Order: sequence, then C-alpha cells, then structure tokens
Amino acid sequence: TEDGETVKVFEDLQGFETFIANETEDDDFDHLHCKLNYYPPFVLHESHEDPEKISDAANSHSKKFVRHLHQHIEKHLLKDIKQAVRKPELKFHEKSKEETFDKITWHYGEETEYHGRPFKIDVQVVCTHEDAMVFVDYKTHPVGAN
Repeated sequence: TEDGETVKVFEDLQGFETFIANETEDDDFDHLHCKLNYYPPFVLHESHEDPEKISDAANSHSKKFVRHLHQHIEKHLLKDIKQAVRKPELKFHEKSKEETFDKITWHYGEETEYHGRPFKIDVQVVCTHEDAMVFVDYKTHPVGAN
C-alpha cells in the first residue's frame, strides 16, 4: 500500500478495515485519515475479473453502475467501517450526493464519541466519468476541542 502524502492509500477492503480497527484499538480513532481506491466487486464480475476488460460505459454516467455502486457502499463498505469503529448500530445523520459531469460524490457523516472523546466521522466516496475506479476517503477529527 502507498502513502500518498501522510495518508495511507489501501487497495482492498481488508487492509482498510483492519487499519481502522487497529487504530481504534490504539486509541487513535479521533485523528484518522486513510484512503481506499478499488474497483467495486460487481464491475469486476461483469468484466471477466479483469480491469482491462471493463467496458468504457462502466462509469458515473451509467445509471446501473451508479446504482450498483451505491448498493455496495450501503451493504459492504459502510458495514465494514461501522464494524471497525465498534459501532455496528451507528447511523450517519449527515448524508449527501453531488453529481457533476465528471463525478458523483457521496458523503456520510456522523458526530459520535468513543472512550469519552467526541469526534466526527466523514466518509467520502467518489466515482467518476473517466473509468470505473472508486475513491474512498475516511477521515476523523475531534469535535469541540479547544
């Protein structure tokens, strides 16, 4: 896995989820930032399990691509994040979707607390018109610190 700036960029859910879980055990949960860039399972399954065989139509301009991506986000990705932060019943009370010609961005946000420390979880998920890759950004920070 790459460190793009001071942030780890993972290529699979296992590495990403394990990072978040370990950093939670290590009391670092309120100052985390990592990324995950991958192709969603459905698009690989549609393309002979080869990124080079993915249709050029499989991108943010395909209603089917977007719908199936959202389904994966809601069934798997968020479930993994909730498991890792030890809050399986968490709900994100901030949700948004922004669509431009070039990309669709979903945001899921929640102010929560763990070990007596309040913190904000922000999950950004981006898909684009250029190709089928999905870009996840996971970031936390304290709330109301002085």
